[PDB]
Amino acid sequence: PTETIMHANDAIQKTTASTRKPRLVVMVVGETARADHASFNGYQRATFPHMDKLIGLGQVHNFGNVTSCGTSTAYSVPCMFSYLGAEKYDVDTADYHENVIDTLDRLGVAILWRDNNSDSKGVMNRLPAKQYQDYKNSPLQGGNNTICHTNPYDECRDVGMLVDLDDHVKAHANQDILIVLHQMGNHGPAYYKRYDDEFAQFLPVCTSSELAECERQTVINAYDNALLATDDFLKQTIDWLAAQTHADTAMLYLSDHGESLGEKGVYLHGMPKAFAPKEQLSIPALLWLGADTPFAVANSPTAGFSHDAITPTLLNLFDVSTQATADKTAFVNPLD
Ligand SMILES: [Zn+2]
Repeated sequence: PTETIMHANDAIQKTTASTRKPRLVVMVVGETARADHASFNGYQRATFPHMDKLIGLGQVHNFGNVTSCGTSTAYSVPCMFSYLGAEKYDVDTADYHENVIDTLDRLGVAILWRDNNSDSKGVMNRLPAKQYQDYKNSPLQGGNNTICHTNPYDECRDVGMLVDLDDHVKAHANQDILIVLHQMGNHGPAYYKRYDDEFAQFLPVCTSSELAECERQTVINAYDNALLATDDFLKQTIDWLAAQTHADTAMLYLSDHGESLGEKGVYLHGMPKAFAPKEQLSIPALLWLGADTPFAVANSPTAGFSHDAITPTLLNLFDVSTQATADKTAFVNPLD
């Protein structure tokens, strides 16, 4: 209790940014997006038009139906960055452990967490305050997001987290960089507020929080429109990374959990993972790698990928060697 449980005391970077090309990784933490409403997973609608074309051109890898560790934000987000797998993870004691962010920051990787969701759910607690930035509010309301007044709800948009991101990179031009963007995404129940008018293409839309009152299709339409906005956001995120040429880049996207959309009377999420509908545990996962990338996409295990692959992935992306993630399954193979 009075001091933290360590996992990566043996963590060593095999190569550092002073002996090789620096690495710049953006980790997008999604929200409520589920795998089967992704067009690149066989969904009848084109919910991810930009990603669909990048996948069909071989720019982005799709990891299929990935399993989340849990069915809520408060549960999953700490576990996504944990050294403990979903089966040994305890949400009530997550703060007692060092996480992969702690490790990376300790080894000298420049961490920046921008949040248009809620907060980092404890993950960022040991790091200096300035490394966590609130993007849920405009500055007047004490935030940092300059893209809020684009809609009648004055809700801050995810694309606002991409503004002035160059300044952080220029500040740490000599070292490895990890930027976590915590997305508002498909947060319900008011899906119709999650996207600007630009993406209101699936009509008509349920413009109410009473999801069980609306006809199911109108709720789905809103949900799918919010996916469109996320797809666009990921596209602009990839475009930004592609503009960074003096570094090896990577964009990793995973939703924190899926969503029930009226299946057998179940709405929203948060159902206990033991008997939760599989929709709440089914999430999309995408990887984008920059030009002349040193990294390789890992083979898919027969059981499929899960949230447990994130921490070994982030470590492999920064050449970190530790017995906390020796033989574990990652999205990206470990480099020599
Ligand atoms: Zn969530």
